[PDB]
Amino acid sequence: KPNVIVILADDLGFGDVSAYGSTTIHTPNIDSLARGGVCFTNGYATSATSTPSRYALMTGMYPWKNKDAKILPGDAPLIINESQYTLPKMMRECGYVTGAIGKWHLGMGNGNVNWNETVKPGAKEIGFDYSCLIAATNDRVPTVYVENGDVVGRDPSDPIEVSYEQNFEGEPTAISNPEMLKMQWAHGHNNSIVNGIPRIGYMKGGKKARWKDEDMADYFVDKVKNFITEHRDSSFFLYYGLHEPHVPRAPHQRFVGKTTMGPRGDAIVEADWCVGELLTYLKKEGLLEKTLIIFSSDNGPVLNDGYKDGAPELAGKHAPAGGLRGGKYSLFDGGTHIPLFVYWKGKIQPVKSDALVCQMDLLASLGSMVGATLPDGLDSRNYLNAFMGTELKARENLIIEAQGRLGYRSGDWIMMPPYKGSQRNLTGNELGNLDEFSLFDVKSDKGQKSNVAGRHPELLERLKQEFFVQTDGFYRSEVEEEPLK
Ligand SMILES: O=S(=O)(O)OC[C@H]1O[C@@H](O)[C@H](O)[C@@H](O)[C@H]1O
Ligand SMILES: [Ca+2]
Repeated sequence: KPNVIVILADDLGFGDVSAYGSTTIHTPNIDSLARGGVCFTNGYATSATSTPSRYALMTGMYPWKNKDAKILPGDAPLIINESQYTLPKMMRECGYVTGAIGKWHLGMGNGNVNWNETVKPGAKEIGFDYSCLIAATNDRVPTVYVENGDVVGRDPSDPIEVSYEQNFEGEPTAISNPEMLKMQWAHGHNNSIVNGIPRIGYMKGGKKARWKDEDMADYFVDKVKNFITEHRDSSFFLYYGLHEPHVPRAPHQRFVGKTTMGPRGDAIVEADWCVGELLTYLKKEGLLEKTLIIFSSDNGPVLNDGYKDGAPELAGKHAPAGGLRGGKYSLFDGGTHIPLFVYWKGKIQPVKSDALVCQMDLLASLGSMVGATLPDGLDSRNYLNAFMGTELKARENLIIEAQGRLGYRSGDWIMMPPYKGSQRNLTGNELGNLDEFSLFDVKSDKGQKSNVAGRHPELLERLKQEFFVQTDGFYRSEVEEEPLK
């Protein structure tokens, strides 16, 4: 029973840490988990977007088995059943105090959230004893903190209303009042304005509750330190959802100019500082040697994701997906293949593993560690030994997902079905919409340059058979292209 901390960054690409040898960014605090722990070269989220990757981590279920597991608005209902087995529920029944701090994006309420009372079901009802959260994303209304289902700084004399349907009569928008903007929108992100930054969706009221983006990193770090100190004498499971480098990239003043890459780079150094502050505080509390730390990212990277923040102009030679094709929103490997480090000081011996592992496996793997009785019916597989770096093999195969489109990794091979859709979305990311069943040897062709399906017809038919069996009932040959907000 060590403490367990799952740290998720938000769109942090395979090439957005220096752990794998990048010359174009420096993430020393994050790299210390990688070098001093298990550094996974073949670590995966299930999905190339937030809500589905986070759903798979929390439930141990493939998210494409839930029709609601896609990018959620801030007023979306909770997509996990109140009765369903979850990572925090398991840890709690095995003697842990549970906390979720930072990004949520799994939904809250039952479709008519009153932001002025306790919002249920939420984190509390899926097994987090403590929560202090962003409902959806830092670019989505409501721009407030939700602590155990209550909006921080709410006020009956300035009540909060949210709509993703239309503006509140009388309320300024990015379009009505462009003079109020300190950051320009590039596409979407042109509804309500908060702290000079235009957002997705419309918000009225709660002047007191409205967050300040530049102090968000510090506010969650302080909630994390409060949680650790409150529970230092107990076994705790903390889910720490960093907002960086998700748009808007408005990091604290002290991080501005730390990089050559504008707000995007500066937000990554902000996240690295949060990780450094966590490690420092664990050392201070004397907990480092009894705390298992898992660091990862919900999905692959993106430069321009809706704001004129200089990300494409100032990227220079920086390859955020570190040589992988695509990125956020892509069915190519850069969508799901993310940094993944597992660290336990004095227990795990430093290792670089090529084991095919997925965030979805943490529920069954941690379950094995703490002696859980798992229900039947989870996708989550027990690979505890691979996660501890004791064994260098885990999965033979993994399904990957990009906004409802599915593909297949099996050993050194990726099979992508063909899908009708755009080559790129407005971000410039390649979506992985190909015209034929394609096959990539990712041992030799890391960057998925070449569809070699033609010279491997036997292997292709087999990978198609296995993919159809695992996805039947969920796989859709035609998937609606969801517009960026
Ligand atoms: O990391 S995620 O939460 O999946 O990102 C969600 C994205 O949704 C898109 O509609 C917006 O254009 C992006 O700016 C971003 O907010
Ligand atoms: Ca994300």
